[PDB]
Amino acid sequence: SLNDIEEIRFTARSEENLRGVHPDLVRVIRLALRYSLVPFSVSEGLRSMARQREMVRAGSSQTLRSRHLTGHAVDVVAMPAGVVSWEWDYYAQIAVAVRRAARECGIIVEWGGEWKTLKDGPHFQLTFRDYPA
Ligand SMILES: [Cl-]
Ligand SMILES: [Zn+2]
Repeated sequence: SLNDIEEIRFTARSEENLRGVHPDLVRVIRLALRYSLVPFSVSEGLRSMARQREMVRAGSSQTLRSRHLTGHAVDVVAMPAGVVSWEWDYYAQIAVAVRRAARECGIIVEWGGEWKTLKDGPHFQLTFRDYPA
């Protein structure tokens, strides 16, 4: 399938799941697709209120307030060689690309890999300070 794909990027998959995300975050993530050594897609951009309610009920979020509800966050999924992986180092590499793209765009993007506790690689968001809601 991918033997002749000299540089693997999941552009189309990502752009589809970026629909409805804040345009400034979209711009950063699109640039990060160019820079990342690790292919990735956006597995979740906009999240419904019902999904967030389900997460609160189940205990995977404390609050119904989520940056995903308003367009201010994405969860990425690492796709090395077209295969999903959850291994940390892939997400650290994606975050290098996001950090570069963000800097170039003059936008701070917070990464879940730098949460104070329970670090998790997929999550990126625009800050509440810069992008209130
Ligand atoms: Cl930086
Ligand atoms: Zn997230």
